[PDB]
Amino acid sequence: MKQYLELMQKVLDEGTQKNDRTGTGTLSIFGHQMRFNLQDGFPLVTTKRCHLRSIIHELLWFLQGDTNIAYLHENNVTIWDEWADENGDLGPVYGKQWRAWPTPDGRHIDQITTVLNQLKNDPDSRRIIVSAWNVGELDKMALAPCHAFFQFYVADGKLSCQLYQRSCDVFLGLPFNIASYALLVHMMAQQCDLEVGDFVWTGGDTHLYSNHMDQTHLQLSREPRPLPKLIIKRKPESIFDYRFEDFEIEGYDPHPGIKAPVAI
Amino acid sequence: MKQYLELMQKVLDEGTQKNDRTGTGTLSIFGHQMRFNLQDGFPLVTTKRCHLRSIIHELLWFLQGDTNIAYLHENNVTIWDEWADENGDLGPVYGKQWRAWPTPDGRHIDQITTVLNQLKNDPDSRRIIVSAWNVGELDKMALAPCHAFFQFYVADGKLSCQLYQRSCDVFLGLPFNIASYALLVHMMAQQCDLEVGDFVWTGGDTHLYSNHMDQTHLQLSREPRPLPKLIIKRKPESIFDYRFEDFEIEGYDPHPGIKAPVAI
Ligand SMILES: *C1=[C@@]2(F[C]2N2[C]([C][N]C3=[C][C]=C(C(=O)[N][C]([C][C]C([O])=O)C([O])=O)[C]=[C]3)[C][N]C3=C2C(=O)[N]C([N])=N3)C(=O)[N]C(=O)N1[C]1[C][C]([O])[C]([C]OP([O])([O])=O)O1
Ligand SMILES: *C1=[C@@]2(F[C]2N2[C]([C][N]C3=[C][C]=C(C(=O)[N][C]([C][C]C([O])=O)C([O])=O)[C]=[C]3)[C][N]C3=C2C(=O)[N]C([N])=N3)C(=O)[N]C(=O)N1[C]1[C][C]([O])[C]([C]OP([O])([O])=O)O1
Repeated sequence: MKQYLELMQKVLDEGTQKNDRTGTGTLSIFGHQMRFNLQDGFPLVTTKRCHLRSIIHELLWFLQGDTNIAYLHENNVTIWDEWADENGDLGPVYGKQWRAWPTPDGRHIDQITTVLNQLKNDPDSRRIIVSAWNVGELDKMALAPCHAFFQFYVADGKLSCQLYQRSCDVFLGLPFNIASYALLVHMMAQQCDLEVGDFVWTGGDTHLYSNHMDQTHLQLSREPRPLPKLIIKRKPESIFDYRFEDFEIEGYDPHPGIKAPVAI
Repeated sequence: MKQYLELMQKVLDEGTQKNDRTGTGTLSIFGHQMRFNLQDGFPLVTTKRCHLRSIIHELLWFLQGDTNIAYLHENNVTIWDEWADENGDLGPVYGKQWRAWPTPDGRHIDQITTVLNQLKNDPDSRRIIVSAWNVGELDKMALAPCHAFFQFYVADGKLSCQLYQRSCDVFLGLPFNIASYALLVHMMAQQCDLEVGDFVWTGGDTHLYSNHMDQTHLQLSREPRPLPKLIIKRKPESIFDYRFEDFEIEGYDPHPGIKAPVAI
């Protein structure tokens, strides 16, 4: 998509060489922001084929409050396999944090429910936020949250969401984080009788792994096609009730996929 | 500063009318990002004289993990007066979450110490963060962190910082926020022998309260001046050792101050 492709070119033009945890080495920039008007089309990358199945399944898994890959397996999604223990566990990652952030006083807060309630009774609130960034549990997580905190906003009968992504693998993670947050907005928007507004993505260390440079230049040589269109076929009783099947992406015609290795 | 006045103009030209919590009404935009090269001078508004002493103590108050305005008082700093209790407590706000995030099990994690250790031992790290957004203790705070979450980055011996500000008062709060974090980059940069890099500011709900329309217009017509320069007179032995006397500004020739009511 135009915005995505401009971020890539930005990394290349202004990125500095950095060593990283995975010992692979990156090209990184610090602080970026791009806006996607969800009414223009569904933000699914077209200059490379993306695997929607994996995208959706992962989010349904987040919303369930699950942190074990079994679910992901039953559905043939193996994007998290490498961080998973012998038992399929990832520790208190996203889904636990979103649905049951543990408080110091033996309580547990469901952040999605909270947000949902806020978008309905006090949408002018400047406190409509979900944080995966739970400092008391980071040491028990397979990996610390990449997409760590988000905030909603309603104005003119449109829901907007802004994401603060602390670390971003531009080639592999980014296309995934974008289509995912966008589908979240559409889902929230349906539950609250809002129209879709903007998805604004903000980044922390945004980088290209040193082993994704050729694939990067290949992609860039491609011209984006018209964005797909999301069609939700049902209105479940709760946000927690979507099924893989309620969702339909129309008009998706991307360039051929490009393989690249994930740094572990 | 040019970045600042442009944002002030943007709220006016595009903000949508919102009924806020204070009941004042505000002009609002969702999502904005500005960057400040700390190398080019300290980001202290010059189109209105800023109260540097309030900015400094507030900060030093934070680093101590103090949640009591007592200390703010002794230094004749009244900015947190209206939200404190009869005892002068605000609850586990900023100071408490920076210096002692209460874990579920009874421990406490010192996020500041952690960040120092990370900058000294693992600068390339992508998890260098401090969060004041402790979901479990939000109901205990007088008000929720406006400056929620921030993250440090190191590239080429330079230390950069990025702040996620969920709610922002362009007129009163903003200038205070920008110079407060800048000041921090500076004390961080020095205790860790790095050069200063960029200060990236990202906001959620960014607004101008409707009773600041005048002051805003008054301010929108002055020519920004050159930015001052920060001098750290001494190298304390630890970052919890700064003092007011240690900081000096130079070349701060501001336009005259502007008085404005605070929305409570
Ligand atoms: C981070 C995050 F959280 C991500 N991630 C994870 C996992 N996930 C995934 C994986 C893989 C993939 C793929 O491969 N894709 C492909 C295929 C599809 C199918 O097959 O289905 C395409 O697309 O083509 C996907 C997904 C964990 N880990 C990791 C990740 C990434 O991404 N990368 C890496 N290297 N690793 C998010 O969300 N995002 C992002 O971006 N991230 C990242 C950032 C960095 O780089 C990392 C982390 O680390 P630190 O250190 O920073 O912490 O990652
Ligand atoms: C939020 C925050 F946390 C701010 N803030 C606070 C306090 N601080 C302050 C106050 C006041 C001031 C003034 O006035 N200043 C002046 C003077 C100085 C002397 O005198 O000393 C000038 O500057 O001139 C300052 C400071 C708390 N509260 C509040 C505040 C503000 O600002 N505003 C209001 N209204 N209140 C931060 O940090 N930031 C921000 O921005 N904030 C804000 C945002 C909003 O608006 C609010 C909150 O609400 P929600 O709903 O969102 O939560 O705030």
